[PDB]
Amino acid sequence: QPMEEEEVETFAFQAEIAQLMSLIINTFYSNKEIFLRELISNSSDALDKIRYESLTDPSKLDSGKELHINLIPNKQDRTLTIVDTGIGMTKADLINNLGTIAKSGTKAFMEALQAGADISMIGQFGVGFYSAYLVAEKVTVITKHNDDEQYAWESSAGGSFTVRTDTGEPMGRGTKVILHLKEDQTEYLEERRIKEIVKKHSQFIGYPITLFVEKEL
Ligand SMILES: Cc1ccccc1[C@H]1CCCN1C(=O)c1ccc(O)cc1O
Repeated sequence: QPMEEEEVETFAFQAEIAQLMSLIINTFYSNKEIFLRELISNSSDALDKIRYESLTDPSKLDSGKELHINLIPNKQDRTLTIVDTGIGMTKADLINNLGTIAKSGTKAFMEALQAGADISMIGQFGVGFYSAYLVAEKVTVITKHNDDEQYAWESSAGGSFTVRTDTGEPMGRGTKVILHLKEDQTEYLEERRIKEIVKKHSQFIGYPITLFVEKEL
């Protein structure tokens, strides 16, 4: 009878990760724009990985040979999406690497901030993904790894995230980070803003970065 039915799992964030997310989403910072640099850096790393694999196994690219990053503002949905065709994440990858396992860099980073370091350094501690919450009230991550199903990860912070199978629109391979922006952060939906931040901070990314301005007609 139902059109669709999907099992949804809810996981608690590891304690230090939950602390970091609260610090990030609540604290005032003057340089929030660095979130885009961090997410693009993540995409680049994921692209480096699938590329490495394809060096010895070309069939790794059967799911798509183009290695690139797309930025997609949607003013109607108030979302900014960063899409890449990197190696993507398995379900275990999602759960392990985006929430439940703390890396040493998590506590280290919060220690660094209290010691006077800047939020812009977050990427050096290996947790730059969470800078997304500088500007987003909710983040949705859609991801597809070779040989695996497509999954959707989601969290509005507050201590937990969900995982479920995603059947919406099939990706060949890679990861899509959908930022549901805070009301006062909608500037990052504007073309001039996206362009100047990419020019300023992502100068040396070795993959094509393309803007797609989305409007439902
Ligand atoms: C960098 C990183 C940190 C933690 C977990 C996974 C990753 C990368 C490398 C392996 C797969 N992966 C992604 O799918 C991915 C994730 C977030 C993101 O914003 C863009 C992405 O492409």
